[PDB]
Amino acid sequence: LPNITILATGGTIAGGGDSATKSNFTVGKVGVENLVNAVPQLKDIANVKGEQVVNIGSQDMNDNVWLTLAKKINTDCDKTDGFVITHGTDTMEETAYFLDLTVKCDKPVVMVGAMRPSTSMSADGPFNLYNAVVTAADKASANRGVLVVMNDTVLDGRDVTKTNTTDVATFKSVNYGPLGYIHNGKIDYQRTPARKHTSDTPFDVSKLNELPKVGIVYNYANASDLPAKALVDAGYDGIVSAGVGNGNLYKSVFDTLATAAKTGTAVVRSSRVPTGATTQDAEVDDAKYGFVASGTLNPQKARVLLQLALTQTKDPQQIQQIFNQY
Amino acid sequence: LPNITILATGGTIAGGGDSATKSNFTVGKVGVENLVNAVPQLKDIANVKGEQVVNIGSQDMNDNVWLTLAKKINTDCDKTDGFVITHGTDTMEETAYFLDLTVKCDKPVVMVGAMRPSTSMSADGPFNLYNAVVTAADKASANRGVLVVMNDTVLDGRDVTKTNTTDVATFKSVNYGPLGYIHNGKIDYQRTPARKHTSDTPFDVSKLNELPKVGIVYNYANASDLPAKALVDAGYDGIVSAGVGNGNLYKSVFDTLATAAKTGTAVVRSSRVPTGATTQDAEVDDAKYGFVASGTLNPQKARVLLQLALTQTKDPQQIQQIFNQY
Amino acid sequence: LPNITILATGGTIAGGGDSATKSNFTVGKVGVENLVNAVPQLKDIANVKGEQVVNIGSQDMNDNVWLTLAKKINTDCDKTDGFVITHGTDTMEETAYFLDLTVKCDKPVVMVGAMRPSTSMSADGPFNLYNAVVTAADKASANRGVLVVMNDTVLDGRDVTKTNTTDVATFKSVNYGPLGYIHNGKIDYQRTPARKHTSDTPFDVSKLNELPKVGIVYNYANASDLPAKALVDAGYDGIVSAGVGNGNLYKSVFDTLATAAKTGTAVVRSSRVPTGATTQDAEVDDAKYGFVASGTLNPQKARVLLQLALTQTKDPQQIQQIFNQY
Amino acid sequence: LPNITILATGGTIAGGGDSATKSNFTVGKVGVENLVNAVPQLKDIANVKGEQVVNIGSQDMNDNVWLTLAKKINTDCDKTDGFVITHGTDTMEETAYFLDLTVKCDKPVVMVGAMRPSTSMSADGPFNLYNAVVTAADKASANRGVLVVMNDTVLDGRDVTKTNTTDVATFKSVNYGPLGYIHNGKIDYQRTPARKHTSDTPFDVSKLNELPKVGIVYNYANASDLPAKALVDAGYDGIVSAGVGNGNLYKSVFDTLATAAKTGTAVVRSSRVPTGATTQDAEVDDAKYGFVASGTLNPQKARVLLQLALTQTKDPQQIQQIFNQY
Ligand SMILES: N[C@@H](CC(=O)O)C(=O)O
Ligand SMILES: N[C@@H](CC(=O)O)C(=O)O
Ligand SMILES: N[C@@H](CC(=O)O)C(=O)O
Ligand SMILES: N[C@@H](CC(=O)O)C(=O)O
Repeated sequence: LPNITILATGGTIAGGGDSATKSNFTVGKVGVENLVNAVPQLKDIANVKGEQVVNIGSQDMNDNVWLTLAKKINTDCDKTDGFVITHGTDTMEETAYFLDLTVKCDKPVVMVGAMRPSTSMSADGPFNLYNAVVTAADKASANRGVLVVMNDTVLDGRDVTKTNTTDVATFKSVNYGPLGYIHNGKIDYQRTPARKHTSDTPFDVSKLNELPKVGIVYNYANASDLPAKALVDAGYDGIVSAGVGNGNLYKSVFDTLATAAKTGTAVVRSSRVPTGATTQDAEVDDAKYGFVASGTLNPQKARVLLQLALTQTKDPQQIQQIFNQY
Repeated sequence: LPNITILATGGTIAGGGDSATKSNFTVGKVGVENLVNAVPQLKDIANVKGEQVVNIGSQDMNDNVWLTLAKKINTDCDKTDGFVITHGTDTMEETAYFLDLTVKCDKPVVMVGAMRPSTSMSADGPFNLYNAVVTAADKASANRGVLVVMNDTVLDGRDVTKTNTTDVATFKSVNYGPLGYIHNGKIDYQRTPARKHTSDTPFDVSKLNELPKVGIVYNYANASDLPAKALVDAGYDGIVSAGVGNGNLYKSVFDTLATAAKTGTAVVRSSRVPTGATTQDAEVDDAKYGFVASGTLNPQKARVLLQLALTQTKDPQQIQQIFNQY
Repeated sequence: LPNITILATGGTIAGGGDSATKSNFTVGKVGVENLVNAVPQLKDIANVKGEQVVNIGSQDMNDNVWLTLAKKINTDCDKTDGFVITHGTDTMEETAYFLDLTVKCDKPVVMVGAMRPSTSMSADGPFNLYNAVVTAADKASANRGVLVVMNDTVLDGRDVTKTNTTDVATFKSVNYGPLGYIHNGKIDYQRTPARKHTSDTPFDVSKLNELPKVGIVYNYANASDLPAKALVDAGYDGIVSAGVGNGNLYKSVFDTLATAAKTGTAVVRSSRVPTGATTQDAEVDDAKYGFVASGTLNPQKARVLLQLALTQTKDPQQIQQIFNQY
Repeated sequence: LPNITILATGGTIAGGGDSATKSNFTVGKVGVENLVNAVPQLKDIANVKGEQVVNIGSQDMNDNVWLTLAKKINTDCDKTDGFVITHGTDTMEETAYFLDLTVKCDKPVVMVGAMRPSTSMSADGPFNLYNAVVTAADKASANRGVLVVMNDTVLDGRDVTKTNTTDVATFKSVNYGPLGYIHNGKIDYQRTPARKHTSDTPFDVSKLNELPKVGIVYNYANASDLPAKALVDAGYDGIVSAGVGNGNLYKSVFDTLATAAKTGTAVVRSSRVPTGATTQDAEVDDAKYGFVASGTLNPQKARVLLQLALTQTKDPQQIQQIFNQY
């Protein structure tokens, strides 16, 4: 059987409350094999090895945990057959993409969480975990970049996003679709991401101990520019604008970002719209202002790419070429 | 024939570029009957009357235009049979909800825009406009609150949102669905919003010349609290948190908002997740901190309701009862 | 506590296999009590009464079980506070609509199934059943027609349909959306079906012992007319055509049905297309041929309505008025 | 400029009515040139060559047109740079997949239709055609199998399907998603179909003049077996069952097909359910009965594959291996 290493980071997947009727869910609530003893069926498809990296609610996820997982994975690659990462569902789409860009291991790396606390009836965690490990042990899962396995579906780290606040079927690659579907331990792959990932990226955080400073400003009617200004005065390396429609910005916010763009601040235009790309040929002329169009990357994902892009350049033209290849 | 008044506000619906191959679209590009002469078929279903209120790109939409439309509509109610409002698509979901809460006229009020410039081939504006006026002239459209008509569909002002950056089929009530579908001028209504609207709301901006100050902060991994702090120090009346998952906040942002909540700042928790409600029984205990759960209202909509709620109260418990009824 | 009556008819909701890894699922596998003892939390929200009407796999569902459930519910109405009906998921959409047209009880009537056998991990049956009982005990569920509760959602029997073959979140009302969402025992209703149902229908099967004969023919490229012909020669009261696109038919099938239309056979045009209405103003001129357009009803629901319409008429013009009101 | 060959077969893309208010749409209404002169911008992106293969409404599409298009494309391959095929939207999904299996040309082969007659306002034909030609002229479109371009989207012929009866954004690849999105003449490809197609299939209709006989029976509550029986007695090579749920059949239909399976009739199990795969490990045991599971292929696509599979075998075990690779 394959040697599957499980890197735990916390999340609902490893926590409940007190009863099925009601529960006091917070961030976590249990160690590692607890999340191995509960699903005794795993022992049938793999040799699982656990290790608690940290144990928080993804809502508090941050650069350090990211950098750690990245290094941890790069280091253990040769010693194991595939990795499974338990994680909260709130920022799972953010961590998955980061790892997708930094992991240099091409053996399966599957992320998995749970939308219901283990204490609830019909909790999805146990089946999600099973399937995740099944995917990880599957030879065919290799070379597809970081994956996310939820509700019998295999989703790529780039397009995946949480589309619903409570639904167990929340996760979907809203622009390009899933890569495969799972049935009784069997996976039918019919897709694989085109953009370069993992071992094929220039990014390598092996020696980094911290990442650039990137913030996200939001756009709406009568929007205030203070948040934008705040991040500027506070000296931030880059800023992702969650624009309205196709990457548009409210006057105020536009000016502030237009100026900061001069000062030498990396500005990427993304959109609050859940689906579709922020194209370069629209209302705004990024060429003149130095803005970068995020494409199909949403605000929180465009950030991930801006940080890494900044670890290697500050030229809007370069950063933009990056946003067109990863 | 019914007397349909058209209140123009600009938007792509009234603008193009230069050619079909390429165009220099900005915010607007044409007056009022231009948007009446182009679709000569209107004269067959109604007596259209135009009036340019303003002419901007919804990306710059703001409180004043809102307050104006509100007053304009309340005033003209008795003189016309229904209203049609041309508007940009970028913040259409924001203006529609505001009017839904303030218009005291129960005669049809339909909003409509266009995802393609009139200069492009297969431009959707002309058909959207037609259908909008058809809906407005339809007796059955009355008493359903403010509507939005795009791609042969009739959507309510509350649930409607832009789900795609370029698709002509972008607008969808993502939580509860459309109210009716249009076919050859005929509408099949099978739904009507349950929450109280228009004439049944306590809100009345007749005498207001400005609205409270509400800003939106965004949540992601390693989120910064500066934007939140900025809006606080700048003395804002309320703040809507675009949280992760079910209304959760990143540590930093949570503290800042938790404190400001004491100071007397109205804090509502919404989510960046495009679908689903931000419930009151989750991780965070709003009772202790004074936060209000937005429900199915997204960030930019929860703002609209916070502003109006503030024009009448600052008690979290009251504001919350409002978020459960409108 | 409410007195909720549970009428069981079988389905996966009441059956598994042998183990979590593998199971030998067929049609059923357990009585009534079992589906009450498994969820001991029910006792806290209601006074449940069981009764096994039948116990098959919905794939074998038929007119008799329908007539029975209808009669059973009508008779029991005054004795209980609400009904829950465990059912298979394959034809649940068909049964749900039938009851929606024939039940003359306006107290809560909720249908519920499960996509995963009770033997699997993360089975969805126990939570569905819970929620279905919460729904049936809720005063606000009355007068909304027959409901279907699956995956924390309350769907009407007319629009609901199975959109996926294996997904637990398979049931959706694809044209008009859900009526409400369930959350920690609480239901947020924001919709209600406009079409007349239950107590407001002319249909009453009290004295019927059998229903008319309606068959469904399918349309594709190079389609054969033999199935259509067979149902004709076999003397069928009506025929629903699962056409391509907007109710279109392949030449062959068209002639056969066009002819049988004269003979006195009730012909309804529906579509194989999952979403949208089959309209009257399209390619085909139903007026000349005597065809009836199904509207948003899919083939299997267009049948339910044709059968009941036939128990009261055979005039295309009247049958069509029926398809426009129910 | 690329030499793009346009093979026309009719459909709405080439027909209207009389006016914008009303039209008498039937099947077609115009030659080839017209669908080139209407869009004078084509001349700037390609050297278009036309040819009218046939001119019907896809509802009447059939094996002959298929065999012809296949042969026509194979023969012309070396003479041109890419093909565009104007087609009706009703059975476009069926034709698209057939070509996907039989075309041995790997240069761009794009299909395209229109949901609105050229006479209506905002007709979608002209922009679809434009984009289809852009797609066919794009070097990156090669080797992706037969494509379908609608509403600014590039869909593969295997997964594509008509999800709505009237919506211009009706075509979607419901299981695996689009391959790319078109934007201002530019295409962002991020996917490509994994299943073998065109030049990598064993199927070659070069010498065939007709295809096997496959029919589709439908499943619902109280279903009749007569249509199944009819296709049997009529001596049909194969039968696709549009089952309920995960390929399940109603008792009656089951026996009939179970028996015909022995007789030597190719029986494939598909589902009426719009999304998801019909799996082999479910209720029914295909191994014992000789049935073949369709996978994600819907009924009308399961037919296309069964016909071609039959041109090379009749062994259930082999036919099944075919459904698992194409
Ligand atoms: N608060 C939890 C939510 C979940 O995982 O379901 C988390 O983000 O880890
Ligand atoms: N920039 C335009 C976009 C559109 O209407 O299509 C607006 O928001 O008005
Ligand atoms: N074949 C079973 C499966 C299920 O219940 O989900 C039925 O339809 O009853
Ligand atoms: N009935 C026509 C309609 C269309 O083309 O869209 C066809 O399928 O060809």
